[PDB]
Amino acid sequence: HHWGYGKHNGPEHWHKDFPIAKGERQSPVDIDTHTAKYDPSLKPLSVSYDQATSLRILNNGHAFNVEFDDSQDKAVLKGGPLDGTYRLIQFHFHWGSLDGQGSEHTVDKKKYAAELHLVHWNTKYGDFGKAVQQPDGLAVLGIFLKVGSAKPGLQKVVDVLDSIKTKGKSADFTNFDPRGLLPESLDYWTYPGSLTTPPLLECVTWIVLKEPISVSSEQVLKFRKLNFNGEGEPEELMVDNWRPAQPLKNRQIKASFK
Ligand SMILES: [Zn+2]
Repeated sequence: HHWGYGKHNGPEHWHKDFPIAKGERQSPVDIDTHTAKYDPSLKPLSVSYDQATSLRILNNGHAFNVEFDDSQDKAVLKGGPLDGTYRLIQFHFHWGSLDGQGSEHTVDKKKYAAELHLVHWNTKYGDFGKAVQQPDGLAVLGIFLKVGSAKPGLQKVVDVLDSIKTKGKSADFTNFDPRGLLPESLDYWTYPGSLTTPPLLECVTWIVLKEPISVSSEQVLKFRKLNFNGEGEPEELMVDNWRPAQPLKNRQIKASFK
């Protein structure tokens, strides 16, 4: 009876195994754009993905992760609210059963069809495993998806999903360029928070881009053909794998722009 997104194992249950679920710095949150203070001391965000090397894509039973070879200094996030340099290890998405929901963060209560999370670890902690033991171990770039025009650079991901339909399936996934998932502007909001899945550790500097990317209805429909279950188990579509907004608890949200 492991955690999931269903009625009996979903977000409202997670606190029993992971009491930090009711902690002081839980994610996601609703971003009240009217209360985010423009911090003119925030430096330009630097997203440097030109040497990124993807390895594999995996259905982990909750989402699918595109994992990177992070053994060298190759795909780094720095600047903005961050001290030091953070290295890309994986990205994944959260999405809905319908276009009207799916994002974890919300913007003045608005939900997007999906949300991309590019997960980076603070290089001063040596690797991901030790970084998640630190309150500033991770920096996650969050990007909203809306349904409209297709995102051409997403199509390579969409096309491999049929090979990882069920929990535990993985495939080789090399030479994927995550620059093709980024919107024009790097305007963002930033706040301190957590992983949005168990173990819900409070190690994340969140950097949520204001500008969504557009994906096609057909692209997100293919996400919704994935399965939460393993092969040879009853089929449960992987949809609505998002945690809802959590209490802000007097954290503050900063803005990179006016
Ligand atoms: Zn996520």
